Amino acid sequence: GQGPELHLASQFVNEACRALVFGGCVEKSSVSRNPEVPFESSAYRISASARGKELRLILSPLPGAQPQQEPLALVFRFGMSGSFQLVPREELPRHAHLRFYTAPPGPRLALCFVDIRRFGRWDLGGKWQPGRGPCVLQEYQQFRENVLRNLADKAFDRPICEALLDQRFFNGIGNYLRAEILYRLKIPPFEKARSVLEALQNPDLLELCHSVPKEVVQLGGRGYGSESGEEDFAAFRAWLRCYGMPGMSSLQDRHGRTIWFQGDPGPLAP
DNA sequence: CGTCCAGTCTAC
DNA sequence: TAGACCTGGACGG
Repeated sequence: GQGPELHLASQFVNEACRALVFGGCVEKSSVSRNPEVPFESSAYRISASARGKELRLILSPLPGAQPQQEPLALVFRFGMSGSFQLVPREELPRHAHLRFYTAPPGPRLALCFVDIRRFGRWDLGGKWQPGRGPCVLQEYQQFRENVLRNLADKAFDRPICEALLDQRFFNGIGNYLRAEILYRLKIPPFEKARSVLEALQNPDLLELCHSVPKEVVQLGGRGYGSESGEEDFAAFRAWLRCYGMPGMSSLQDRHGRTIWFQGDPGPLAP
């Protein structure tokens, strides 16, 4: 997922787990190359926050829970197919690679990190990935300053469409978001990044890096809504103006990722 | 049946 | 910088 999907996933965990109590161990699928979670508690709560393309889970034992255990933080990157689902304990979806089990009483649920392609990762510790820039959703002012104070960086030599995927500067921006952002300002995707960013040192490119992904969050859904997978999927596809849309052009960037756009490809075009 | 298509991470 | 990492759906023969 991108920033909006990670943010909605964090809201799903907080909303869905608000009145739940978990017990026992954290179970990893045997095929996951991610680390075992050394955590056991008779009674713990799960909460979440998102920063860009990362999600932090906090496992917080209730007072008197046994065995003795301090809160534990886990940080997730979702890759191409990461998600969280709350399911019945004996109806685990395929590719549920990490599970947290509700304690009794009541219906036995499992909170699952589900990842079909297994591009997703998690680490022990609550640390955000070093070198990842500030969250375009939740840390806009820090994000904007971090870009404008580092335009000398060789990252800004590249086409703007490629610079927008660089997570040191645009933490949370992925492939659909770069197409939607550039389309709203009609900025050619193969314009030089430094030229577009020097020009802004009237909502501009850095502001849309915040307000555009925020619209996706405000839509809700993306697999985390009150509405079915069909209704959430229709609402998202109705919101897209550029990415995959008929009448739009598409090219491969230098890493073979497809950029969608209208009109002028821009000067650094392959 | 087959090919193509949908974000990091690492070896050159 | 190219290839690796992986599964499932759309689609073509």
